[PDB]
Amino acid sequence: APRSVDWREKGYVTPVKNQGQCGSCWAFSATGALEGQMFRKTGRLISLSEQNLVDCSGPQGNEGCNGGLMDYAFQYVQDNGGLDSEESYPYEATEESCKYNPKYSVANDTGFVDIPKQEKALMKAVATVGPISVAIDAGHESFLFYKEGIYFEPDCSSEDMDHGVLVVGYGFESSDNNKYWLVKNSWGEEWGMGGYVKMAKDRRNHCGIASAASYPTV
Ligand SMILES: *[C@H](N)c1nc(N2CCOCC2)nc(N(Cc2ccc(Cl)cc2)C2CCCCC2)n1
Repeated sequence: APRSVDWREKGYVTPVKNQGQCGSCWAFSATGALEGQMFRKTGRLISLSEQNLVDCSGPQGNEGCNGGLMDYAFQYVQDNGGLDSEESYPYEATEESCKYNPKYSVANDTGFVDIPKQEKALMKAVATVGPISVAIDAGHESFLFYKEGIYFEPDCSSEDMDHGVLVVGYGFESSDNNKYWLVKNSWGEEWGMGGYVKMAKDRRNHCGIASAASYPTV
């Protein structure tokens, strides 16, 4: 359980992406985790198709630009036996008809692991496994206009999450509660710290970050 962790440094994270005006954070989150877990199994980092997820994973109970869960996406790739590359199946930001092509598949998974609902367990996973899909409470002006430092919103909810993101590490600064999660959001590089956000860690599961954490098995 190193005191600090950043999976970017290890070649597990792709660049920050833009979801645009569409309810598909859950897709970006899930390709984030799959990107890293594939990169652990194979050492090739390949960007994956959110459009594929948005378009094709209705049967798993996702709902395109109207929402879905990372767990349904991980299911979809198991159910479907593959997921296409970003290059082969580019992000359109609407919801179209399934064009999944099995010949351009680059990732597959054998299920997913739901993390216990605690920050200690999250931290283990982030340190042992790689980047983790999580859901957070992002329904606040403060998040929307975030810019730097350690995000703390007194109004944030431990259990009512409305946005999926990726945890790519954690660290601490240099008075009292100094610790944070390194979180990769999908709103383009403009937003906050290069598209990233240093969420408050170990302050009572702030924004519910530890509350629906998972990753795929590959
Ligand atoms: C992520 N972009 C997102 N968007 C939305 N909505 C935006 C469009 O208007 C409806 C809601 N909702 C979620 N969301 C809640 C949810 C909706 C539908 C389903 Cl099948 C599952 C969840 C997610 C909750 C789980 C963590 C990610 C956010 N997300």
